[PDB]
Amino acid sequence: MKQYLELMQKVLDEGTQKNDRTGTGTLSIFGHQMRFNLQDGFPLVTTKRCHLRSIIHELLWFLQGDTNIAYLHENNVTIWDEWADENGDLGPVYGKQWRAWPTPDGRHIDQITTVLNQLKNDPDSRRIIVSAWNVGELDKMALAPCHAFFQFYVADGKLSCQLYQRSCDVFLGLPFNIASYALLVHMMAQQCDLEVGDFVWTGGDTHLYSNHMDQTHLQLSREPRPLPKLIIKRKPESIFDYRFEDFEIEGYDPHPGIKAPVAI
Amino acid sequence: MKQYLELMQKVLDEGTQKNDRTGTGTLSIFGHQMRFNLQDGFPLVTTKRCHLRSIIHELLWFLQGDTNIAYLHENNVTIWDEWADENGDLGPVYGKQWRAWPTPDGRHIDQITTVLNQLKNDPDSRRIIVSAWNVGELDKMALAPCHAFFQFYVADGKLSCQLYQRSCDVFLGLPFNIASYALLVHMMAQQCDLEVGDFVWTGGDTHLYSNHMDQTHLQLSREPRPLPKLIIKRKPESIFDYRFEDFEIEGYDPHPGIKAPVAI
Ligand SMILES: *c1cc(=O)[nH]c(=O)n1[C@H]1C[C@H](O)[C@@H](COP(=O)(O)O)O1
Ligand SMILES: *c1cc(=O)[nH]c(=O)n1[C@H]1C[C@H](O)[C@@H](COP(=O)(O)O)O1
Repeated sequence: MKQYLELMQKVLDEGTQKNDRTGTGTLSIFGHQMRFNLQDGFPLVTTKRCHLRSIIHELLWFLQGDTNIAYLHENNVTIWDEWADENGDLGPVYGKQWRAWPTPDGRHIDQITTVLNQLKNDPDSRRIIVSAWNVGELDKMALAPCHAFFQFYVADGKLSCQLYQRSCDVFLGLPFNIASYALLVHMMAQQCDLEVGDFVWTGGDTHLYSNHMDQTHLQLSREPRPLPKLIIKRKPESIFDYRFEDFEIEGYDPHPGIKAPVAI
Repeated sequence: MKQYLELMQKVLDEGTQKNDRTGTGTLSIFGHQMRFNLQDGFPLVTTKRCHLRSIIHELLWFLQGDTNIAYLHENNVTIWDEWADENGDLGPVYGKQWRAWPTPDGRHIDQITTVLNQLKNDPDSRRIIVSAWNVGELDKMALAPCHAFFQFYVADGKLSCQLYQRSCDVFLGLPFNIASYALLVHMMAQQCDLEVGDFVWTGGDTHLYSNHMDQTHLQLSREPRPLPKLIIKRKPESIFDYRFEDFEIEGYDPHPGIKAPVAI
């Protein structure tokens, strides 16, 4: 997509070399924002082939409150295997925080149902937020939240969403995170009877790993094809009730895949 | 500052009218980013004279872990008087979450000491964060955190910081929020023997209240002056021992005040 490949050239052009937690080395910039208007088409990158099956099942797993990869295995998705323990547990990462944030007085807050309630009854609230950054449980998480905090907004009967992502692997992770949140905005919008508006991505540390530079210059030499269209075939009775089969991605003709290694 | 007045103009040209919780009326946009290169000077606005006594005592009251308006009255700072209860308490707002985030098992995390030890021992970490958005205590706060989440970054011996502001009153709160976080980077960079880098500001619902249109038009025809420079007179023994008389602002020549009403 035009915004994605321009972000990639910017980290190459203004990036600082940094060492990091995995010992791989990155080129990174700090602070960036881009906007995708979802009425122009589904934001799935076309300059390399992305695996829709993984993007959709991880969202569904998140909306169930799950943090164990058994579900993802039943559906042949392996994106989270290198961080799970001997039992498949990842710790209280995204699903648990979204659906059951633990309070100090022994309650648990379902943040997704709260947001859905706000979008219906008080869409002009400036408090429609989901946070996965729970300071008191960070030490029990296998990997700290990269997509940390997001906010909804309603304006001319269109729902928008802005995400703050504190760490971003541009090549491997960011095509998955842009398509995931785009899908969530369409699902929230269908449940609230709102039109889809913009997805705003904001980044903290936006980096390219040193073992991903050939892949990056390869991809960057390719022209974006027309953006795909998403068809949802059913309106379920709640957001927690969607199935993989309700989603059709139409018109996706991407350039070939580019394999790259994940830094653990 | 140029960045500030262009955002003010963008809100008038592009904002949607919204009825807000105050009932005052707002013109809003959603999603904006501005960066200030702190090497170019202290970003205190000059198109209206800003009150620095309030900005610095409020930030020292926050790093003390205080939520009681008593300390601010002792220093004649009036900004938080109308959300405070009969005893002067605001609930566990900013200072309580920065210095003593309550965990579900009765412990407390001091996020400001964690950030100090992270910047001194692991400057490359992509996780140097403090969050005020404690979902388990939101209903106990007098007003929900507007400046909600921030992150620090170190690249070539320089300290940067990005704020996510989820709700922004452009005429009244935003001048104050920018200089507060600028000041904080200076104090953090001095205690960590780092140079200062950028302050990146990202906003969620960014707005201009209805009863501020005249004051905005009056501010929008003034020319920004050269930015001042911030002098810190002594190096305290910790980030917790700074005092009002420790800071100096040289070269600040603002346009007159501009008085305006706050929506409660
Ligand atoms: C986290 C998972 C996700 O959804 N998206 C991502 O981009 N990643 C990343 C970012 C970074 O490259 C790494 C996480 O490491 P760290 O905690 O930031 O040190 O995977
Ligand atoms: C919050 C306090 C601060 O530091 N900065 C701000 O701009 N504000 C604001 C924004 C908004 O006008 C109001 C908060 O109201 P709400 O919670 O967003 O509904 O004060």
